[PDB]
Amino acid sequence: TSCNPSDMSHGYVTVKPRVRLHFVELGSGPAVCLCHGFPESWYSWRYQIPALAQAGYRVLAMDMKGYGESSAPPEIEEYCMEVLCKEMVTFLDKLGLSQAVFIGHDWGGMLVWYMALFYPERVRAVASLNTPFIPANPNMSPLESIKANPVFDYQLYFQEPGVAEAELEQNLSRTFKSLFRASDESVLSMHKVCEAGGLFVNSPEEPSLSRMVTEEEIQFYVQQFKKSGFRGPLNWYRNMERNWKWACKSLGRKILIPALMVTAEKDFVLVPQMSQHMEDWIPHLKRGHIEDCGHWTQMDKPTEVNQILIKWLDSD
Amino acid sequence: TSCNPSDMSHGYVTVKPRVRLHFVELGSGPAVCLCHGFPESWYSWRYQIPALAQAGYRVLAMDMKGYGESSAPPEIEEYCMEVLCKEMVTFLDKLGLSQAVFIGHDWGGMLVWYMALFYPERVRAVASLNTPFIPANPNMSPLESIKANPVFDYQLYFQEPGVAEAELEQNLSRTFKSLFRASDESVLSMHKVCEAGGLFVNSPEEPSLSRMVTEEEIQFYVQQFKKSGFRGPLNWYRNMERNWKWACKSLGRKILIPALMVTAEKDFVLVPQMSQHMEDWIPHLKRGHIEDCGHWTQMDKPTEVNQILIKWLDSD
Repeated sequence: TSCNPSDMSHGYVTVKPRVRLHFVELGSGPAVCLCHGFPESWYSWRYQIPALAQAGYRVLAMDMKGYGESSAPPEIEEYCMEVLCKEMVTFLDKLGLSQAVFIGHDWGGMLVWYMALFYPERVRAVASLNTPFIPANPNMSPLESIKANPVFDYQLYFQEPGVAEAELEQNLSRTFKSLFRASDESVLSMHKVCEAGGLFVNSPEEPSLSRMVTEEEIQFYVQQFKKSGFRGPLNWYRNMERNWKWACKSLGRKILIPALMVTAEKDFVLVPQMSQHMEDWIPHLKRGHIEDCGHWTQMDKPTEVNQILIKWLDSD
Repeated sequence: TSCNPSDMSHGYVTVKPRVRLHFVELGSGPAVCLCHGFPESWYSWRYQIPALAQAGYRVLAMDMKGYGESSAPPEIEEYCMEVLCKEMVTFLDKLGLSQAVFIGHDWGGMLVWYMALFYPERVRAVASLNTPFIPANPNMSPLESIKANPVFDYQLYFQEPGVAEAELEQNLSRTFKSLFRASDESVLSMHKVCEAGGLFVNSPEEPSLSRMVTEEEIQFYVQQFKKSGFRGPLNWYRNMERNWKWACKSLGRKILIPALMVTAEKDFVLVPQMSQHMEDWIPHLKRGHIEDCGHWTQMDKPTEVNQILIKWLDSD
C-alpha cells in the first residue's frame, strides 16, 4: 500500500517571495509533517502516508526546499538550517497549524531536531529516522569532525559547487538505481571519493534494479530531479559552518517534548551507535530499532517503520 | 480578518482525468468544506475562513467546478448535480477524509443538500445559506416551476449557451460591481430579463462600488473569471431536468444528520419563506436568520454569519 501521485492532494504554500513549498496531504486528525532526506522526495514516504492516515493522522509529506515541485533557488545560503526551519514555521502559520508532529529522515532528520530545539512551541512531538541529535561541539570545527571520520569523505566532495552536480545529473536513471539499494546490494564505498574521481567511478554503468524499488519508482525520481537537478539538494551540505554557528546558540537547552529516535542496523553512514548518548539530553527519549535495514529506511523496512511510528504516535 | 490569496495554502485534487478542483485550506480540527455559489469564488468565504479556523476547524474553501483555478470543461452535462456531487466524494477520498461538514451558499447550498441526501455517510453535518431544501415534485417539471415564479425569469435567460456569457463577459468589472451589492443598493431588474434583451441593459454603465466591497476585492473576481469565463459557472443552471430526474430517485427519504438553514431577510430570489416546511423532511434542523441581509450573505453580514455557524458547529 503506497501512493499514486495523481491520486493525491497537492498543496502549495508561498513561505516567501521567491519560495513556495509543495506537499502532499492525506488523512484527518493531528497533523504529522514528514521530511525526507537527500536525495529523495515526498514520494520516499509512499508507504507511511497511507498507513499513518489510516491510523487516524493528518499527513503532510513535504518536498523539502530544492526538491521536486518546491522552489530551488541557486543560492547556497538558502539551505542552511536556520533559514529552512524559519520557512517550516512560516509554512505552519499559513496553513493555520499551531503545532505539528515532525518526522524526518536523513537531512530531514536533522531539520526536525533543529525545529525541536529552536521552535519547541510549534512541534508537538519529534521523531528522526537514522539521524541522531548530536549537540554542537563549540571547539571542534565542523570541517574537523569529518577529516576525523573516514566515511564522511563524500561530504567534502559535495562542497565544491558544480562537481557533484555534474556527476549526479549525468545519468539520472543510473544515479537513483545506484543509490537506492539495500545495504547488501550496495555498489558504493564512501571511503575514497575525493581522490578516486567521483562517487560512481568504480560502480557499474548499467546497474541492476534493487529489490526495494520498481523501475516505475525510479522513473518518478528521475522526472522529479529533471526540473531542478542536484544543486539545491546538495546545497544542504554546504552550510556546515553556518549550521554549527547557529547550533551553538542552543548549546544549553533541552528537548522536553516527546521524542523518538529510530536506528537502522545497516546504515553504514548514520550508524546506530552515533545516537547512544541521546538520553543524556532527552531523558524521556523513546527508541525503535530496525534489523537488516540500510540507509533508505522507509523503502527498506516500511512495515516495521509504520509499526514503530504508529505505536509511538498513539502513545506520545 | 479576511484573506490574502498568496498567504493561503492552495490544494489541487484531480477527481477525473481532466477535472482538477482547487481549494484553499486553513486550520486544524474537523474538516469543513465551504462551497460558494454563482458567480463567486473560494474568496467569497474570506470572512469565514479565518474565523472558523480560529474557532478550531479545518477549513477547505473550494473553487467549485467551473470557477477560478478549478477545471472548467465546456460540456453542460459536466455541471449537473449528480456529477458535481460524485466529484466532491472523490475529492474526500483523495484527501483521505471519511467525513466533512459541508457548508454551502446559493448553488453551493443546493449541492450540499444533495450531498446530505445521497451521501449522508460522508457528510458529518450540513448547513446552507439562503438556499432551501425543497424536495423534488415528480408531477411538475422544473420549467413549470420557473413560469409560476417570475422572479426566476433570469434563469431562462441563462439557458441558451453563449447568450448570458456575452453580456456577463463584456465588461467584468461592471458585471461584478453590478452584482455584488447590498439589497438597498440594487440596480438589477430580475423580473424582465428576456424582454429587455440583457440583465444589465437598464442599469448604469459605470456603477459605484457597493459599501460591501473594495475595488481590490472586485478586481480579484475579475482576474479569476478571465481564466475560464462564464460558460462553466452558467452551466450550473442548464441541468434542471437532469437534476430533477436525479432528485426524484431519493423517493422521499429524509435527511437525518445535523442540519442548519440560515435565511436572509433581504434576499429577494432565495426568500426566507421558501424554507418554511423543511422540518418535515429534516427532523434535526436548526435555524439561523439574518436581518438586513441580502443575497451575498458572507460579505453583507460576515460577523452574524460567523457567530451562527460557529455556535452551531460547536454544539452539533
